[PDB]
Amino acid sequence: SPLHFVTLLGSLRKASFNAAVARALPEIAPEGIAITPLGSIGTFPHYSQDVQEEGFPAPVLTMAQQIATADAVVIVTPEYNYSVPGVLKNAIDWLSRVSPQPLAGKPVALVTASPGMIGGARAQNHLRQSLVFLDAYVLNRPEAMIGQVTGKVDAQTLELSDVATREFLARQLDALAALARTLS
Amino acid sequence: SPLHFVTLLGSLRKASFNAAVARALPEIAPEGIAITPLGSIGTFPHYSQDVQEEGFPAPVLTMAQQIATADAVVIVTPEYNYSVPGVLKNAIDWLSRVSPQPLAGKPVALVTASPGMIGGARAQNHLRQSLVFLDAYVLNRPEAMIGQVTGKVDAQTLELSDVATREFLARQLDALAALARTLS
Amino acid sequence: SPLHFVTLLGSLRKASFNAAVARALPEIAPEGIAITPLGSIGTFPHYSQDVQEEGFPAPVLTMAQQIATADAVVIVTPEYNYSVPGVLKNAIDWLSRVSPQPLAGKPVALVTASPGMIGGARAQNHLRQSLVFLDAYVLNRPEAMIGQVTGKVDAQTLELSDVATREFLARQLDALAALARTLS
Amino acid sequence: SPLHFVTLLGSLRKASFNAAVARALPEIAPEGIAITPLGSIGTFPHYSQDVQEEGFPAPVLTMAQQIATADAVVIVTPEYNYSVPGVLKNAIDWLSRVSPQPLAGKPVALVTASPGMIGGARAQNHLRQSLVFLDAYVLNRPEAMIGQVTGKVDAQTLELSDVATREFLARQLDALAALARTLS
Amino acid sequence: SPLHFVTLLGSLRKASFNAAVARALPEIAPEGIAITPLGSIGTFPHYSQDVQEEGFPAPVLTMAQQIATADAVVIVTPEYNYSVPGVLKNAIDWLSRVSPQPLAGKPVALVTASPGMIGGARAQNHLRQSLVFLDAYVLNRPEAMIGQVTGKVDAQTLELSDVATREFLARQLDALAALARTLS
Amino acid sequence: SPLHFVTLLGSLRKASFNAAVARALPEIAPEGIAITPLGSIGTFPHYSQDVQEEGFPAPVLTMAQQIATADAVVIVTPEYNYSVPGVLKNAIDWLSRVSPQPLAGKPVALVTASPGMIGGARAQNHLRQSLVFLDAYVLNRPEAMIGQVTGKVDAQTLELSDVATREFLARQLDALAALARTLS
Amino acid sequence: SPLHFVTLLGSLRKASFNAAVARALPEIAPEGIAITPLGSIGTFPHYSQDVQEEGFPAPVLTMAQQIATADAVVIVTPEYNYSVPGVLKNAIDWLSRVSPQPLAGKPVALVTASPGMIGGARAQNHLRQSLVFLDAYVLNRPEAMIGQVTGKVDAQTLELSDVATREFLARQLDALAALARTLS
Amino acid sequence: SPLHFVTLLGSLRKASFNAAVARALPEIAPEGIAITPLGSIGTFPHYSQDVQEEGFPAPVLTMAQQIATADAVVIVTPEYNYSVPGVLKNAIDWLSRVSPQPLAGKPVALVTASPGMIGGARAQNHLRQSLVFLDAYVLNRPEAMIGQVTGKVDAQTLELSDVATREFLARQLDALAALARTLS
Ligand SMILES: Cc1cc2nc3c(=O)[nH]c(=O)nc-3n(C[C@H](O)[C@H](O)[C@H](O)COP(=O)(O)O)c2cc1C
Ligand SMILES: Cc1cc2nc3c(=O)[nH]c(=O)nc-3n(C[C@H](O)[C@H](O)[C@H](O)COP(=O)(O)O)c2cc1C
Ligand SMILES: Cc1cc2nc3c(=O)[nH]c(=O)nc-3n(C[C@H](O)[C@H](O)[C@H](O)COP(=O)(O)O)c2cc1C
Repeated sequence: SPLHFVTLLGSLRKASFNAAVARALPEIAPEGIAITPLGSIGTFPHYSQDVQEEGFPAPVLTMAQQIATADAVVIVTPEYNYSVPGVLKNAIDWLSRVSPQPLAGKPVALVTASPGMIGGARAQNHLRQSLVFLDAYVLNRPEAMIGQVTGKVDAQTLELSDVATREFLARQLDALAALARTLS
Repeated sequence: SPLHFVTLLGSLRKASFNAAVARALPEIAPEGIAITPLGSIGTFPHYSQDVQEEGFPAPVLTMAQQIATADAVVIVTPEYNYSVPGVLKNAIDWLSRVSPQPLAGKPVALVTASPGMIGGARAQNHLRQSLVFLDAYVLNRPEAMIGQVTGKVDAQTLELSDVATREFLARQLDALAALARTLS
Repeated sequence: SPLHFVTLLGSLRKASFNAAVARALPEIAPEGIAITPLGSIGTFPHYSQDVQEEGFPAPVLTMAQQIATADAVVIVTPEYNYSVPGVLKNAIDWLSRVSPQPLAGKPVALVTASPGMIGGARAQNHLRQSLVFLDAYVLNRPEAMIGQVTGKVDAQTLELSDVATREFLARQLDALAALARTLS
Repeated sequence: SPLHFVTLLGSLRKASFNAAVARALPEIAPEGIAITPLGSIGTFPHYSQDVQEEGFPAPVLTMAQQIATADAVVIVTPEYNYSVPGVLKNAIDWLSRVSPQPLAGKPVALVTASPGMIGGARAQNHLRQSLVFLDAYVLNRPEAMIGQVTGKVDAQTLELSDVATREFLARQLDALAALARTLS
Repeated sequence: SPLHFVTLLGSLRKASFNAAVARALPEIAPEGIAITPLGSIGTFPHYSQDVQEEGFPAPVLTMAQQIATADAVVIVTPEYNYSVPGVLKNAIDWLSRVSPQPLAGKPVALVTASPGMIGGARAQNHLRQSLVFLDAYVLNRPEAMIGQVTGKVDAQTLELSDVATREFLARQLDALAALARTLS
Repeated sequence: SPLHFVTLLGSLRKASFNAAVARALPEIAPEGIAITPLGSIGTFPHYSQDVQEEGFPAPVLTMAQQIATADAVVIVTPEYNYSVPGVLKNAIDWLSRVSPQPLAGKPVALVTASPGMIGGARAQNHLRQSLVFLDAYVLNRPEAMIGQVTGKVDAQTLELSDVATREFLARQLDALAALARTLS
Repeated sequence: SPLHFVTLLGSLRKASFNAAVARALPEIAPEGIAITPLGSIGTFPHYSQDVQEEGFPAPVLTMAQQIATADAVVIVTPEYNYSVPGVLKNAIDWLSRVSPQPLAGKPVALVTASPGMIGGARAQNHLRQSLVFLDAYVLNRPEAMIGQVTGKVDAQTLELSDVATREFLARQLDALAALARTLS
Repeated sequence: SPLHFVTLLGSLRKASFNAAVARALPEIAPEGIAITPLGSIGTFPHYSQDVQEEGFPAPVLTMAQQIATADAVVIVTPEYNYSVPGVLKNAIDWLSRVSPQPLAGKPVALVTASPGMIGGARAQNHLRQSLVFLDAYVLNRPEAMIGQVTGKVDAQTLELSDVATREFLARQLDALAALARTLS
């Protein structure tokens, strides 16, 4: 029984280090697991109940259904101002309003990449808190906070080059897989 | 010593209860305090370093300047998914990248309104964490979590009518003024 | 498959509302679930590595083993100063140092009873954060924050009397059972 | 303008790295600032309202009075299980019940030391949350999380020798002094 | 005519302030100047003529070659015991024995970061003395001694944040480029 | 009082002229002075605070204790690139980090041998500067700079034969003894 | 037992900060120590061996004798062009040619004052090197480099007013006293 | 394109070996290079800011102008007390205060003569440190330390006779020429 994971990306910039990490996941994916990226969160309008009343934005409904059929979600995001990027939270806000809400019962792993050293622990904390409210099953272990990322992805070639980082992400995907199969 | 406060609104919908509360603040304001609304957070694009490199969106600079010259800020916002609305966080994210950063040293009070009963305590917690990182001085007391907001503003007429709520908010404004004058 | 749950109590006072709730759990327990109380957290000394080196206090080892053999744990606790009571956190600190650590992989539900309206949301938040680190599986839903408890447990008789509350707790226990069996 | 700060220590063990940091603060203190240690939190019994009715434990009243008369408090603590040590929280719980409550309006700085890399960020977050409730004024910047403390204090001799750490802490103490003088 | 500078780092610890400064140089570099880090000095064995007779260690030849193709070298190092760190001096010792010797005629700028007020000036003195022997052309002005570095790079995030320091360094790089072009 | 001197050797090579000088010292030594070599500096790893975090290398602690218990130290070293060899400096860097630091108050004599004519005068200068920081008492006179050392030790037999040098070294050892007894 | 210290001043201008420091020494002097100024270095002619043949200049023989009979010398001097002022070096040059040479075996403490931040570290270094040649015993610790001296002396009123500076110089004088007596 | 060099003499005595070396330079000078002596440093008064305020001494202004107009400077000096003669340093001190300062950007070569074996290496070191501060471009190679000078200049006739030394000095002037033209 092959697993299907989808990735949600929390940064919009082209040279995003988190995007590099996200793009690496399908090549890193251990046997039995296929991984594909979701559409951009940049296509969502700002959440507004008035907009919702008129109808859900198409990219929102598309993403929700993509999450619904997936075996798990991997969220890869930077940390802004000791919390989750507003753009990413905005995507979560829209998704949370869909019926049925696609994150309920969904296995989720969190990954954060940062040039520094804390590696996004606070964004992950806040993100987990929302995901508990949405009844998601967020992987406890191993925690994926990737520090000093600037020297772990190669400039010009966009790709995550750190071999140690790649192996770590593979172990996290395996644990996420185990969680998904346990909950099924 | 006359103070000028500005208000930041965390909801975009026309019938927003938090908008109703924000509009009451300038009439409610104790003497010696004038209060004006900031522009809408809905005019901001999603944060992206690429957009920033090209130049700060005009509404971002306008808001940063109004905050810089104000003596204090009142943030009035709902709670989405046990945290701050993505849209509001996105505005904070944009403001945080301005030089000089307008919230540094700024006295701030938080107000949350909810139809529910917790009344937005969780959004205020996460907001406070971000504001500390941005070196703002956020009012400790009194805390303003307005629950059961449905019966405190009259529908059709948009306005906050509950006299006890008004009197409480005036008193929070007093504490904010006192905090501002202490730090000056 | 009959399940056995144990209860961990976060308040030391005799007239504790949280104690009333904890005592109600074994009679409330649905068919197939038996519930027994752990020893008091008041018998633990303050955590100290110096004390630990000399040897683990007996009640710590006794509690750890009762948790290890249990199918799930229910923590019933008040909220002090927007967080977990120090005494309860102290018990968790001791448990976390036992090998093997008894909360790893353990299903846990959180319950808070309070005179207020927030009903211990902040304590449960902080507690969840610690339990995540300890690799516990904490029930997402339903959340058990019992507000206005003064009229829900009767004075003179010490016991939880509100029938609606009892029925709620039964359903939470049912959800905890389902989580435990899913993870088994 | 001579200031007096008191230090509250969150670890009980003899060889505590945080104790080593706390002992260094008075010699590190910039001109105009004297710093003295509070009594041990290990002398407090577990918080219980039943005990409180009988009377506040003497060491609790002694510490509350030293805090009340101090110009500021520096809390130095490790992080246990992604939060504040139970014993330390227990001390805060006791202090919070004294009248008048000694931390209200008190300038406070936080210091955490850890063998890891995070250096106690999570403990400081939870501590800040409690301190808001108690109306303390906790220093926003600079934040003192001392990671890899093992190579910063020399074993066998108990003392903080790392010159970079000392300079950082002195600058934090300068900022606390400024906060204290501003609020006075 | 685009220039390529390489950086030589004199400290081995991960949380090194000098490394933080070294990492900032390529983003700081004015247009027409690209800056890349050399390999670690930690891979060199201790210098020994006996080892040399057997053959030059690979990382030595690799570094010498990278220096050779570079238009200039920036040496970024702390000061140990009023002088140059032995590990760095050891790398210079190895390089000085390569034929042809890569630093002869090479433009060199020196940068030192330190907690003190001296800012690593003594290390720069001794370093200059060795470089004269190696016939390097070391920039006279501006001299870059970054004192009180603890308040100039952010703890937790590894990054050089002091804006005045960054511009000062950009100015040194301009002066280094000018020196290089004069000799070219 | 049979004084005990220890010798620290700055060259790692088998045929070292400085090693030849160091080995000559105990036979040159007047009655009442025993001279023994310290362990090799080649056994030290490169200094790193990260390595220190995990623990001081055993040979570092051994050398520190032997220096600490010795009545005086004789440092015998070549000069590399107008300064002290990196390997030797690396050993000093490690010793300086030991508590208590073994060179404090320690009588020290410097001996340098070189094929050239300067005879290691520049190395002694830099070494003295470090030794000032480490609070050592280094012998002013007589200064032992052995130039043209190739013709002062006989090939094939490794031994220091130049009668003028031996007599000179003997007088230096006497002065070192006199200094040691004076400081007692 | 009574000590007599003499001060040698390295600056000739009336509003000299070092002159201010020099005048403070006899009142700052701890008990058992009297401090008197030497004559001015400005009365010495430029050194010349031809002039020396005719006879040593009178102020030189006078200074040499005052130093010889003194228990220790305190040299207070600015730093010129990263080194010792030529005038002061000239006075040293003259003293060095006297028989017997007055600085041999003499305890010396160095003090430098500067409006800047380095505070004369480079001058003290060069001075030390010369004094080694002259067999002086120069105090290793504490080092007295007084930076930002402009606010440490009150202008127009001539005298050193910074209390922290006075106490520090007092401590150096104590160490100089201890050094002299050990060597006795 | 003919170059003009000026010579600065560091000894005042009639029979100075360094003077003999200085006088030989114009005859040794290769075609395309003419060399003239500066005025004597003995005509300078001791540096004093009080004197400077009244006006720069005539010889200072004269020497500054000749250095400013020269293509390079050759400094010929003995070494006193392991450093530069005070009188020479005094001339430099005076020059350093003129605007514009004449040594800035000036190519400089150093020549030292001594009867010993070190050959003035220490004076050249210290001289270089000051000249770097004054932004001079000091020749790295070849280095001219004329040791064993007594038999290299003949008494009775005042002249520098050592043919190898003369050739060495000729090569240095060419290197000095090449340096000057590179910087032009
Ligand atoms: C508005 C904003 C807020 C940020 N806040 C933090 C923060 O709190 N902690 C941190 O380590 N980095 C913070 N960063 C830096 C990001 O971690 C860094 O820019 C990262 O590379 C962004 O992720 P990306 O490369 O995938 O776009 C912030 C950046 C921005 C633009
Ligand atoms: C990298 C290196 C740098 C050196 N630098 C100098 C120097 O600056 N001055 C000098 O007189 N000799 C210098 N030497 C020569 C050494 O003094 C010579 O190799 C001596 O024999 C080394 O001491 P040893 O025989 O005990 O190994 C240098 C040698 C090496 C390998
Ligand atoms: C020729 C000259 C060179 C100087 N060089 C330096 C220097 O290298 N570094 C420094 O910090 N100050 C330098 N100074 C400034 C002195 O510190 C200044 O004279 C100071 O006021 C101390 O001298 P005073 O005792 O006369 O006050 C120099 C001043 C002069 C006149």
